Amino acid sequence: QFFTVEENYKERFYQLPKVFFTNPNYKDLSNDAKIAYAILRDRLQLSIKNNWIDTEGNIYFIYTVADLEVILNCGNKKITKIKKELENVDLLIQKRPNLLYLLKPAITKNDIYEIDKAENE
Amino acid sequence: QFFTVEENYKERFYQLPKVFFTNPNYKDLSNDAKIAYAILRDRLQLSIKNNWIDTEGNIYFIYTVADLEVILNCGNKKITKIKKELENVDLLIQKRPNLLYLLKPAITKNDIYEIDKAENE
Amino acid sequence: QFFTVEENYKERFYQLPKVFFTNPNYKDLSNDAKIAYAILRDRLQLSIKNNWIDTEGNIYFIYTVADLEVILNCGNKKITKIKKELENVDLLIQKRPNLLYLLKPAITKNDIYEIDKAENE
Amino acid sequence: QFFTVEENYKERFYQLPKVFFTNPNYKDLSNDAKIAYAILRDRLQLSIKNNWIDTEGNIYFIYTVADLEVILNCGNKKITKIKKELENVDLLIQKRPNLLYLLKPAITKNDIYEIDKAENE
Repeated sequence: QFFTVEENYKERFYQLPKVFFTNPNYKDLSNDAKIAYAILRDRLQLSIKNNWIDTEGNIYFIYTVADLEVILNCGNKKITKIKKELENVDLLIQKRPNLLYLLKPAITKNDIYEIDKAENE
Repeated sequence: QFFTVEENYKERFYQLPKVFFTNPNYKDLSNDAKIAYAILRDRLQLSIKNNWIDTEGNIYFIYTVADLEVILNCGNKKITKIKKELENVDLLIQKRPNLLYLLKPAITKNDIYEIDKAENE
Repeated sequence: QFFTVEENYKERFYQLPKVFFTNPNYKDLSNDAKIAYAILRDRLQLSIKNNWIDTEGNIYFIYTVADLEVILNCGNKKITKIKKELENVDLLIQKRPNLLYLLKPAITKNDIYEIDKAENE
Repeated sequence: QFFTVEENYKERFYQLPKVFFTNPNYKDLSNDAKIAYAILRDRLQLSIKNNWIDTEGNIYFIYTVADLEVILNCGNKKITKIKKELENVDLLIQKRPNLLYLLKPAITKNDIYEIDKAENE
């Protein structure tokens, strides 16, 4: 009944939006981009610490081609595909030392319906 | 659809074990101790950073009477009641610069049954 | 390394907004109301199932004096104090078979600052 | 400040173990299997409802080739690769109307170290 450092690290997860698997806009995405989104999402709290917050309170990223390279553990060929994929679906904004804005996904009445079916018997 | 620092801080919660509200051992506890447990639980990740990990990997706390005083925002009269309450139910171990070990709660077939009833219509 | 039903019920928590412990508007609240908020918050998913969703997509509650009585495990004397307390701080709306609207808390630059101090060394 | 059904479905995630991206045993896994693990993990609560709990309290799955086919949205060719991949790393047990046991991942001192580096600046 002790809290262990091992059980603690075993309970750390990246968060994959379930809508990535019901919404036609998103389902299309390569798993590399879906997972990339989840990994970047986890960094939001960091950005707040790095004070990467704009004038309106929006949280952004300042990552080079190499940063994302280590962060997502993939080559610049792949990350190029990743960014382009996420932007095409309005999941990312590169408002050009680049600035990246992660965006939350959209939800539709159908997503809801589907997400229910996906979460039940 | 931007992630905001405000929405981010608005989505930060202390975790209250639901079993604190079904198990007779725990229900008895004062809300001050239940909440105190939740607050301390949130500190586990800190302790790992402070390398407050024993030889077997268990995570502990090194908090003075004043630390807990600010951490739980209450007087030493109350925290005394808090510790004694949590220890009485094996939710805390003071293995005497004090060392505190938070413990996870117990679960019984009835807790499960009750927790189901509590989570449903 | 098996997932057990016991470990699963042991990892179920009510979510206590941390801002309830930094914002002056909220700190004032009795622990009964803070916890009551957390308990009710957990019911949101139920309401969606009961189709307790208004025209604008807002999620509400249809609970009698007895429902809340069992749900929060307390007497009608206490729940009266609870509702009045939560409404006074805009955490609840009783738009009178009653309808209850839970509301999310507010966040201020100070809450953020405080919440940082509360989450760190 | 209302809780909306849309914001509620927008905040639903599958949980990707971060160790899948630090431990050599796991990193190797195809994204299809990593995500498949996350999707199946989400079903644990269902299994409890279906009373898919063995004598020792372990939670299991009773899924046909078609069930997993719809659940993971992929062909039987892919799921074959998925199961074989997860079993090879002790993340799944097919104790043959099949029975599937999801297993939690392992953690090492290095995983911890890596997971820290992955979660920080």
